[PDB]
Amino acid sequence: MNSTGLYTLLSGVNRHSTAIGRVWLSVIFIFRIMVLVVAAESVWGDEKSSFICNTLQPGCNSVCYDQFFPISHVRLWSLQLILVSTPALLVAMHVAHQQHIEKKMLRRHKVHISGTLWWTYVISVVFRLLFEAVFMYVFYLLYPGYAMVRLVKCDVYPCPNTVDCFVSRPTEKTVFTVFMLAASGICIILNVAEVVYLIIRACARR
Amino acid sequence: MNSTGLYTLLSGVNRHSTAIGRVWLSVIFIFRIMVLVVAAESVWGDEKSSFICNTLQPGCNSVCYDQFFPISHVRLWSLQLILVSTPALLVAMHVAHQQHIEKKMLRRHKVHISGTLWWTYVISVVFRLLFEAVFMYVFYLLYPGYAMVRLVKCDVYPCPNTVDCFVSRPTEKTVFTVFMLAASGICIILNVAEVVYLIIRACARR
Amino acid sequence: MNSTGLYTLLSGVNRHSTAIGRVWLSVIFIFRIMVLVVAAESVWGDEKSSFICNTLQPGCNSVCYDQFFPISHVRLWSLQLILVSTPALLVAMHVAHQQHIEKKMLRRHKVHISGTLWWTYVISVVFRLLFEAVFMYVFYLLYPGYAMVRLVKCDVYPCPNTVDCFVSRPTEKTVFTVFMLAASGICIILNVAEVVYLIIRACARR
Amino acid sequence: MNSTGLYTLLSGVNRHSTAIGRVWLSVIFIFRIMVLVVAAESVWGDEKSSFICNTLQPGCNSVCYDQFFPISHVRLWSLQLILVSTPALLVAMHVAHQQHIEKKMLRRHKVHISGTLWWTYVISVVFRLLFEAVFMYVFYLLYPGYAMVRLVKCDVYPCPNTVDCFVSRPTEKTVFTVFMLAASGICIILNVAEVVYLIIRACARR
Amino acid sequence: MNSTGLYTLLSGVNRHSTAIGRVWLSVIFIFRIMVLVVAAESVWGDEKSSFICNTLQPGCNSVCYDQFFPISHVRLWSLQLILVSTPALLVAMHVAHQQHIEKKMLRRHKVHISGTLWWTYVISVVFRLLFEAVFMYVFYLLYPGYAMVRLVKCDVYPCPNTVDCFVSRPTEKTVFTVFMLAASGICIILNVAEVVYLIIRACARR
Amino acid sequence: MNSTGLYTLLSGVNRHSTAIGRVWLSVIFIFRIMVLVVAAESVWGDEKSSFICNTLQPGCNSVCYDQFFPISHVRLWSLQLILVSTPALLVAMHVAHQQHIEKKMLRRHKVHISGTLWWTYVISVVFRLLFEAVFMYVFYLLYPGYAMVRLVKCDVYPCPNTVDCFVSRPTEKTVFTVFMLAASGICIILNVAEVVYLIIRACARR
Repeated sequence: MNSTGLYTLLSGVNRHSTAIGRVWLSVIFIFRIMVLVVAAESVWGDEKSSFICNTLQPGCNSVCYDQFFPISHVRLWSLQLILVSTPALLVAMHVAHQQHIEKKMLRRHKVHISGTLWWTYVISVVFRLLFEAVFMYVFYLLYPGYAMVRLVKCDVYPCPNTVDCFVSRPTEKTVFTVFMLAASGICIILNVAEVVYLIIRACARR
Repeated sequence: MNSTGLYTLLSGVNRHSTAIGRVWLSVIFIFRIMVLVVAAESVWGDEKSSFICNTLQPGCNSVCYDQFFPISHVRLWSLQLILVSTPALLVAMHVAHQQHIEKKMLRRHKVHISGTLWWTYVISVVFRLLFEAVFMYVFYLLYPGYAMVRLVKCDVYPCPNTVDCFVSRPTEKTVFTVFMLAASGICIILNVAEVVYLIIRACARR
Repeated sequence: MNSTGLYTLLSGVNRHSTAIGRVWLSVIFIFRIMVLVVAAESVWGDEKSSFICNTLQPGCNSVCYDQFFPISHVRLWSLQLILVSTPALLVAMHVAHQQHIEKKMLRRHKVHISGTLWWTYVISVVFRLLFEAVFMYVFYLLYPGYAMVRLVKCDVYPCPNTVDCFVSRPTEKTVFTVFMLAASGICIILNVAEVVYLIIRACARR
Repeated sequence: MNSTGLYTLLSGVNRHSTAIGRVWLSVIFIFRIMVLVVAAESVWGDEKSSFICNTLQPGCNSVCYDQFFPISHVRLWSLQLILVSTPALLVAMHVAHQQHIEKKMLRRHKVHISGTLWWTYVISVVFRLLFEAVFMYVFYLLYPGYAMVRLVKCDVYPCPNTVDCFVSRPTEKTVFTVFMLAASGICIILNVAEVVYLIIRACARR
Repeated sequence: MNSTGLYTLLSGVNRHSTAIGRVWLSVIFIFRIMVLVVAAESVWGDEKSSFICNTLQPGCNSVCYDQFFPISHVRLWSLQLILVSTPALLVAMHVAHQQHIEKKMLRRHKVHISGTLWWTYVISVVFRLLFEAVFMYVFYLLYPGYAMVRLVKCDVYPCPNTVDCFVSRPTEKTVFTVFMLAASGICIILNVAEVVYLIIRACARR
Repeated sequence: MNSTGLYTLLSGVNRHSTAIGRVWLSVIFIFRIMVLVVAAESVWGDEKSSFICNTLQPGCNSVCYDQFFPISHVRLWSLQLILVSTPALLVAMHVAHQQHIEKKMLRRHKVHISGTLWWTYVISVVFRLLFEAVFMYVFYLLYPGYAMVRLVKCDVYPCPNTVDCFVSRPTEKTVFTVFMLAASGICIILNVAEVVYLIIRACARR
């Protein structure tokens, strides 16, 4: 259960929770992690030798794959996963530091400590939402369509003439792309909802 | 025993149990997981280079394998495994949240809490059954026969003429397919039985 | 020791033991697991590229390997291992459920509970013996001789003429086959002995 | 959580902390570790066969890749990671030794012990900053530009004539290089800030 | 420390110890395990493609490697490791069963229990020594010389004419072979010494 | 932290410590382990296919690589690591045995026990230093220069004419070689210092 515990900690939302981050956001995060693991291992796999171009010239396949796929889908997904996880790690380290300060004191102010923890948690949720939105926009920029292309025409050096060539598995890649963007959209919606509900609860407290 | 504990948690059915989910459904789930692991590692394996087509044209093998196998059997099985596991993760996170709320209160209403937990568990079981049925229908749509084909004729671009070519290991794939669909059918039957018995127990309580 | 603990649980025989399942059957089970792991990793390994047939025709090697080896030895051994393990998982889940019912009651009947546990354990042992015997018969059907063949003649499509070709490592495969069937026979004998001794003990109790 | 615990120990900063090393430096360190793992596994990968040079001469590809890439980016990153981690391991071992001496005594001086621990921690932070700066300078020396080159001309023996050839994935390598150098710069800034704040706190104590 | 604990359990010698099995035999066993792991992973590695024979005939390399190397060195070493470990697993399971019987009784005879445990331990040590001696004799039979051959002449079917061909790394294989046989001889000597000292201690008790 | 705990146990120096083995030697040992892991995985890697020789004759590459590299650098480093670790395992097993004897007695002499433990620890440190020095001399014998060669001339059978060929990555191999020998020299110096300081402390006690 160490993997599940770590994944929960990546959306732990510490003490100040809205029953949205702990239940729904955590499960969506774990689901996205599992889908990304499956896709990266099996579907994309190597994604370099699986790209075949109808050429005898050495190096034309590499440059042709580079031109159309500057960064892989799985690479962006893993990078987004790491950057989304980082605010949660910041909050966990901050709460551990605060607990250590409390135990050092043991060996008004508590209200201020709780307020600071709440503020840092809210800021981290906002930053997570911003990272998700930015990566969604980056995916839109680099890969407009949700479907993976099947045929591409290449004329870049050192390819002598224009050559047509093929992506490995467009259908599975399209399915996993739809899954990943659906999970990202659900995460964005849940993050916005959690921010709004946190603000409402804070206003109700005052 | 961490793997067994996680697999049990993927069918933990929390406190409200009918002696069907904990004993039978859990073991069938673990058995399906083991069979899928063995099949994905060894039987399908790469399932890309193992596909050989009698062609010299580069890229014809890839498109021919794509046309007849849009999504692999193991890919669908893993996706179904994840989607079936997700309601159980939702229930586990919900019960953890409820326990944390209880401990926060510690640091009528309990009857309502138990009722909500029972309702969420029943809804999750129904959703799991729905996912299993949907994936069974998807397997029927994509792969009508239980047996794996041996020979396929291909004429798609860029293959110059029609070419006949072969799947890697039809017999082992057929055996593992039969195992997986049998496990899925048993899971569907057990889910329906658990739903019915839960409804009967609830009626008996009232 | 987690692996050893899991393997013991796969022959845990819970509370009602005859000093045959816990000591001897568990060790034979673990020994068979280790031998299967070594064979699957190293000896059979890929067992697909290691099959070389004296042909230039693409796809003849695959169909020739399929005709003579419909299902691999290691595949059958792993499948038998899983199916033999499943009754033990059923018994472990059942005893966990019974313990949870006992603790729920805590938060004549006990004699009935012990009797039901004994009966389920006996039935599981019988089912394990049946699975072992069935897999032994399946091995006899598919692979009559204990020794692995060295040369096979192939004429199936698309091989143009009859071609002779070779298995990778007949001697190591034969040695590991003898080891595996010896372990299976010992397991069958021990299962029969445990059933008989359980019946004798039950009669002595009455 | 063992991996997270180890990574935290690699920036544990023991008892004398400034709320910069525990919260921010630890998370930046873990983020750099994750980015390096992803890059080394997927982006660079083998980085030897992915280098293709337009030659038929055997051995020209190896020497050409050697001339332009004496040491890989991931190799330097891993070496820097190890050397940066080593002062933290020294401090952890020293504090464990001091605790063992304390427990041996159990089975003024304590003030001196705390002072020595503080001094060793400060020296270790300074050494970590020095290692980071040295590796940044080494990266500047070996790879001036942040962007990865795409085309290189090679004339070294045994290549018969000058040949142009290509790096595998310049864009992903450039992105991960920018990420790694940004993380290193943030680590350098945070180390300098922690040193300054430690000196200020020490002066305030006196 | 789980691996070290398991390896110690593979020579645990339970309660009746002679300060030879626990200290010396355990360490020699672990050393042999580490050497075997290193050799199997790196030195022998695949040991199939590393065998190159000066032939164009397909299948001649496989049969030639089979004729001179019926079973690999690492295969025999792993098999010997498993068979040597099995008596220790029997003793561990027996002592666990005896402890469970003791706790069931809790929920003269003890002297008899200790005597039976001592006898089973002595018999297991004798069986371990017998297995070691048998495997040493098997290595002598299959591979007379300690040094690995470098050149072999092959004329078996389907090789058209006699062909000379080469083992991958004779020097490293020879070094690791010397290490493994030295460890096995030390284990044999220590097992004989432990048997003799156990008999002497038993006689001294009487 | 299990890996760190095991590595510390490989230099645990048990109870009689000089604040050199626990703090400095342990960290240098772990650093050497990490550097060896990185080098073996990435830098040397396969180190067999990475060796390319300008020949068409099959088997000339293997014999040429064998002649100049009888045993790999990483192979010697791993063997040295194991042999250096073994005295520490002996001491750990001995102290565990002594603790078990103490607890069996529980269920003058203690001074003698402490003296024997001190003596065994000193002898183990001396043996570790001897192993390090012997492996340093072996590296000097087999590989005189610290730098890895780039070009080698080969004329051994079956190579028809003299052929020049190339090592994979001389610069990275040279860097990692310098790192490993520097770590080994530091270990030797620290072992000598620990022996001297232990003798001085023992003389001071008397």
